[PDB]
Amino acid sequence: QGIVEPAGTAVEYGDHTNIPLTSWNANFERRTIVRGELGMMVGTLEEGRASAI
Amino acid sequence: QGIVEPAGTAVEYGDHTNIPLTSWNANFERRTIVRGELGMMVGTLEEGRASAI
Repeated sequence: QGIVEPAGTAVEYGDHTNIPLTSWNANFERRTIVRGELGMMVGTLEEGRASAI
Repeated sequence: QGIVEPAGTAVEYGDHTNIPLTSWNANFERRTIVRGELGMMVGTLEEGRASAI
């Protein structure tokens, strides 16, 4: 994601006075993706024994 | 600018008595050109103030 951030300020008027100017400054932000995992395993005898209950 | 300076004179007339001739001789003169400059500067705020009076 990005940002804009404008800038600038004014002065009093004059015929031969210099000219003030404005600008801006953009920035960016980042986030990180995290992954997880989980598994399982069943045996033949334990599966049959657990079915008794 | 130039000048011509013509020349010639009469000899009195007669048949078979030659023909006088005329001529000229030119000269020239030169001069130099001089140029000058002048300007003005008017501001927007200055212009309006003068228009009041």
